[PDB]
Amino acid sequence: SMSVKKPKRDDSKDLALCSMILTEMETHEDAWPFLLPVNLKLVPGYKKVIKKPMDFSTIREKLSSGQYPNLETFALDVRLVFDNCETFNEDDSDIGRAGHNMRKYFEKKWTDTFK
Repeated sequence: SMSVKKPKRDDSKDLALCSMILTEMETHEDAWPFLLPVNLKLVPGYKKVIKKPMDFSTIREKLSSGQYPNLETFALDVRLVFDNCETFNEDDSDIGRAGHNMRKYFEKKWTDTFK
């Protein structure tokens, strides 16, 4: 409350550390469905169904230009990528499997870097 704060957790390295995580997600062999925005002209249904499209290149641009206020808003966009994937793709598909694998990979790096 006013003039009453918990001890200040050091967030000075968060930007660099999210960048590192995103580099590792970019370079994963199963990243290919997530590297670029889904082409809304060429994929029937996507535009209407997926209200908030997100991909790794869009996160990278947001990160590089100070559009993440804190590390939680960064995690929310990464999770959005996988939530969108699960919304549009069957689990038993190459893309559906890729999304599950990448979400696991991310959540471990997230816990190990910050928790």
